[PDB]
Amino acid sequence: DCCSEPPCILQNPDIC
Repeated sequence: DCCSEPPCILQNPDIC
């Protein structure tokens, strides 16, 4: 998921 996936956390903190 976003919060367990470094690129997502950094690009889209909202999605996290």
